[PDB]
Amino acid sequence: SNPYSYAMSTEEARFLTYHMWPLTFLSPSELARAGFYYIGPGDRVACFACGGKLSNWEPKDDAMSEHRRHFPNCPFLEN
Ligand SMILES: [Zn+2]
Repeated sequence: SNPYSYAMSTEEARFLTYHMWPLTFLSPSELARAGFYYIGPGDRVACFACGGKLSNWEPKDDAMSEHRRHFPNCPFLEN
């Protein structure tokens, strides 16, 4: 059995959840590559593997860096 979101297991599936994404400085592509799909409202995203949620993204933020900073034990980051 699978403890992760099978639905959001592919980069492609995560990418396809973004519609009218409000930030010009952080792309749906970058977020999907870092394991994040759109949950909202606003700029809130969730990891398919650890279930970590992040919002209030800053221009300086790197999605993979923030994933590791906030959710260091995430199994997606390790494999
Ligand atoms: Zn994660």
